[PDB]
Amino acid sequence: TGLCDRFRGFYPVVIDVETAGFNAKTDALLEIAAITLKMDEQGWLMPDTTLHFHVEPFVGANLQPEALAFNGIDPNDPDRGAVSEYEALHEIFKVVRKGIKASGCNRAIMVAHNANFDHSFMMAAAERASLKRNPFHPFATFDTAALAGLALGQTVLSKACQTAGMDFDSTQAHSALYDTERTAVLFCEIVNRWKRLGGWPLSAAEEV
DNA sequence: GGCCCTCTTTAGGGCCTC
Ligand SMILES: [Mg+2]
Ligand SMILES: [Mg+2]
Repeated sequence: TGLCDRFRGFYPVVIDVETAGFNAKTDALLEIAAITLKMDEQGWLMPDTTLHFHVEPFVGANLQPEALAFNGIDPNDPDRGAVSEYEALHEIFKVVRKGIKASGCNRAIMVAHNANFDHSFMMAAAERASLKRNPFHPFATFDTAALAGLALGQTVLSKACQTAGMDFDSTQAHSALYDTERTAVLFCEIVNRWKRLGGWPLSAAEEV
């Protein structure tokens, strides 16, 4: 009934990033939010700790106008409250390592919607920032797009949430914190629903 | 931004991770 037993020792952390393009190697990371998860005594999954950072474009970063048009971020607004990629990820890594330790897990796995996108940008930023002992799995992810495909027959984040009976506000979409929060609730609902229907634990699946 | 589909090509709009 513990978090460490649910995903073979992986500590699931929900991540959403905002960027200045689709190229993780060359395009700026502009924003990141992280949500750790916890399991109660009954084995139900729910959000734990929330982190959120506005990120300064790394020196020499490429910025695509169409991306900025999409996410509405102005990297030149001085009142952004932006910090370096190093600062943002160092704090996220610290909180995640603390969570891994306390929960008895072995390492973290990124939960994200179309997770390869966020995973690729996180790894790139961590490499640029020279961060060491990255607690995230270097290639495995929990993609909520695929999970929603299974659980709900939908792959688009907004539609998956709506289909799951969740609230989803289009006026708040495409903002990092809101997207991460909805993705975390969606992941938790998918996992909890599997348990409600008797698919987990495996002993329950074997009944009748 | 650009590939893809089609009620296509002398084009528009869906895609839905930025
Ligand atoms: Mg996203
Ligand atoms: Mg987003």
